[PDB]
Amino acid sequence: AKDFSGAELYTLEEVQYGKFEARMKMAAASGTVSSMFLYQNGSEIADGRPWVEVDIEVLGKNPGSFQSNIITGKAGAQKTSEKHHAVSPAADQAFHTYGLEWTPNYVRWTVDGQEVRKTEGGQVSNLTGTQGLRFNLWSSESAAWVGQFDESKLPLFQFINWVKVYKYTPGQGEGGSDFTLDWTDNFDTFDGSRWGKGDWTFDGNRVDLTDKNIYSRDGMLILALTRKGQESFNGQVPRDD
Amino acid sequence: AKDFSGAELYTLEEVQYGKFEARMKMAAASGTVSSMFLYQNGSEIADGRPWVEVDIEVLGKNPGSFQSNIITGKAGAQKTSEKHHAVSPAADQAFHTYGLEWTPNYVRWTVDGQEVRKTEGGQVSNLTGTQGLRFNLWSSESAAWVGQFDESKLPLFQFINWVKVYKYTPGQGEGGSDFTLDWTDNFDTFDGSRWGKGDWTFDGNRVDLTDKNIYSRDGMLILALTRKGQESF
Ligand SMILES: OC[C@H]1O[C@@H](O[C@H]2[C@H](O)[C@@H](O)[C@H](O[C@@H]3[C@@H](O)[C@H](O)O[C@H](CO)[C@H]3O)O[C@@H]2CO)[C@H](O)[C@@H](O)[C@@H]1O
Ligand SMILES: OC[C@H]1O[C@@H](O[C@H]2[C@H](O)[C@@H](O)[C@H](O[C@@H]3[C@@H](O)[C@H](O)O[C@H](CO)[C@H]3O)O[C@@H]2CO)[C@H](O)[C@@H](O)[C@@H]1O
Ligand SMILES: [Ca+2]
Ligand SMILES: [Ca+2]
Repeated sequence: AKDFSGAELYTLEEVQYGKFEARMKMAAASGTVSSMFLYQNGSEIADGRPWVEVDIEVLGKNPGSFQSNIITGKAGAQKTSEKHHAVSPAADQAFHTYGLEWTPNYVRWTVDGQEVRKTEGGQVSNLTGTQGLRFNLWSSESAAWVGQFDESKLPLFQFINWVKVYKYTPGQGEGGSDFTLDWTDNFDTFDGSRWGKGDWTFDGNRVDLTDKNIYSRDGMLILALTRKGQESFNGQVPRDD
Repeated sequence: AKDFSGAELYTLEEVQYGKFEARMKMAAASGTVSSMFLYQNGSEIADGRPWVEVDIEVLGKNPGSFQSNIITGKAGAQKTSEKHHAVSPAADQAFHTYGLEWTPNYVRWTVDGQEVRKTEGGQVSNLTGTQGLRFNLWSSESAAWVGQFDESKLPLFQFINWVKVYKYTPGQGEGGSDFTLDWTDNFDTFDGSRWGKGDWTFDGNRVDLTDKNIYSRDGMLILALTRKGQESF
């Protein structure tokens, strides 16, 4: 119903705790949102249930950094902790390995193996239940947050070379770390037994998420942001050297 | 049911860190508490969770001063640091801009741009999680803290002209600070998608907080402390 088409990739199943990494190059342009996040499905329901989410979001107007966030509390009464972390090279000019770690005690954010943020206690204590690993591309109506939507830069693409999901195994990981490699997806194709393609929208989103904007090419999964009814990738997949 | 009615204004959302300012004129009478504070809702639950809160409280016994405080620890076993700072002219006699800065390193209180207190580390290292911005008007049953309640001075009103909330953006702040203005509310109207009205009470509070005592008139949010039944003006 809206004038633009975005996309959202998500694990069919959710999990309690773990380490999640994704090798990707973000899409950026004033007004857009390119992300990677853990999400407890149903959090948007306003029946009093809590909200559980952890984010990494590249705000289009500033590809030089990404926003970190944990969302607890509940629909209509959120509790947030937005922070900004520089990235070099910019999110849309190079591939970076973004990591997300979640345990009952902390949530950690890493870029190319380096920690950029670690929250202990507080909101982490309310990240109850399970969360699934998600990635979406869209545009926000809040111009103050992401900037005015620059429609002319479209179509835009977010490339994910691979994803690695780990289990929470405190102190038993390499070097006494807290995680163990569970499954890896090199995206040589789309795995419908593992991932799902979003086809919905939410308040504040200028676009409609569609399965038409998620596909693989040359070993990479691509999320596309295109004008409504202009969904295609005839371009070329960058190389992750 | 208490014999008096108070009021509390609070943001529906909570955040981690930031700057909070409020242009106000406080209520003051012996035994009353007129305030502005950061609060981690749920802190009052004695289930083991920690207590997180930063206060600014005008004790009715002395309107020419206000009490600062950081509450940590937990319900039934709090860690406090009550301190008192002079305010001129008295808080109930003029408008002052009260500021509250909360970062992971310190918490700073300001009156009209002037720093009246700054706490680094210590309790500040224990202000984990998020907090909402709140304001209330009530009366305490602790005589030594606020003084015997002087009913004859009712109704009392606390006026809030405007509120500004800033995000903690270290290094990329405005005006040479680590803060970026997020939102403002001149209170020309009451924004229910932003604020909530208290409708409870607690031990030591001789009043019941009610939506009946919160309203906006001529670009100003008003908090009233009146005897139960007479809530208006
Ligand atoms: O709206 C119906 C649809 O909702 C999906 O869940 C949405 C949810 O509604 C959104 O609020 C949420 O938005 C995230 C923000 O909370 C966060 O600040 O930023 C991230 C990154 O941009 C946002 O995605 O997104 C989820 C997922 O799209 C349900 O999954 C779906 O079943 C339901 O039909
Ligand atoms: O009692 C149920 C009700 O509690 C609200 O939280 C209260 C809490 O119970 C009070 O202890 C607290 O008191 C504050 C003092 O700790 C501080 O020294 O000074 C401030 C300002 O003078 C006091 O308000 O206040 C909070 C907020 O009213 C919960 O928010 C509510 O959900 C619950 O139903
Ligand atoms: Ca690949
Ligand atoms: Ca005003």
